[PDB]
Amino acid sequence: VPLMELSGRAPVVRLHDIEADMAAATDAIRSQLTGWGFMAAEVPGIGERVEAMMNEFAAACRATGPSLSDYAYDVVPQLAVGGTHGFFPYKEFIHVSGAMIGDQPGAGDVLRAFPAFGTRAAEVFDIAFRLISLFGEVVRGMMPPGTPELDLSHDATNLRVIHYRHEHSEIQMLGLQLPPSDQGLQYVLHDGTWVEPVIAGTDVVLCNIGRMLTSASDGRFRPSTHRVHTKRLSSVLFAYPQHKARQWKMVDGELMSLNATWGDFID
Ligand SMILES: [Fe+3]
Repeated sequence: VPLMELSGRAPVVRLHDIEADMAAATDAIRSQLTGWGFMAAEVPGIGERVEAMMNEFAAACRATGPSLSDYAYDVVPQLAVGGTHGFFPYKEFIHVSGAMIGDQPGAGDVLRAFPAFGTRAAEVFDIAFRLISLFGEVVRGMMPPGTPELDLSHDATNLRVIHYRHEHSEIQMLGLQLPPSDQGLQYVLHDGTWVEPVIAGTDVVLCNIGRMLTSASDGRFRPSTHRVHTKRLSSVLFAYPQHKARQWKMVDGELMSLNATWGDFID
């Protein structure tokens, strides 16, 4: 599979100027979506923050006194309506929701138990949520007039950090792939060929179209299908809108309110 270099070629988006640098990157991001099926940006300094977060997650996975499995999803307070945050034992991973970061109460306990990882995760979540909301604005701008705003939900969005890891797409609105520890993540282009983005040890983030956005754009934007082919740690933000909100679609240029919710879409 051919390597796809992105350092130096993708638009540069600086941590202390996210909103403005994304505006300037709009045209380039649009052409990525049209020409590749996924989007990319270089965020100087993101790589060291993500690597520190991932390395500390890896240490937490082996910690025993207070284990990470003390915060398995089935023993963590969950929202009445919503997804499932907490730890997922074994290939083993955690979902850090925006609700969890705000302790919505006891749900934040995994972060108080491992505050070094948890501080980094909250930091990366906030950067990633700002970035992915602006990627969402770019995609919206490519859609017909009258397209509602994506309205990504802070509390429902979650950051997944994976330890120890087939063709798949993501179910949510948008995914933000953060620089993984190792090469291996691959994407299919519009022509059906596979490329392997160079993102390990880099400041490059990838933005995925998820199946919810495919649905809301009635097919205009295909899901960013990808796979992982190893020879290890990775993290990605999954952004969804409010679970209880009604679905919508832009069919042939007209806004189209459905009776099912975004939470129904997942199930
Ligand atoms: Fe994925």
